[PDB]
Amino acid sequence: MTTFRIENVRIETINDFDMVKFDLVTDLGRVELAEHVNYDSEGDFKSVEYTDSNIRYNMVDELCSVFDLTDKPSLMPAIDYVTFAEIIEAVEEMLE
Repeated sequence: MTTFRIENVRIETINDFDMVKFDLVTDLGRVELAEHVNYDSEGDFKSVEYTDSNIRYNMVDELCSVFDLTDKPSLMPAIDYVTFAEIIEAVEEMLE
């Protein structure tokens, strides 16, 4: 599996609400991604959305463009092959 790291993490407010923009850096290149951010009742960061996630629904070709998709079973979806959960979990680590 293509390993990754998260770089250039900044939180901007886009389209009247808050998204984290970051670079997904693998040995095969880097792409800018953007995902919505959740906060606790106090306005402090709580989580990065993984469900109504902008990446899973609008930036999969971007996400996959740095992963080596050969060796993926054809019948397994690209979004499930790449370590998308691990990616979201790493962005959350950068934001605490």
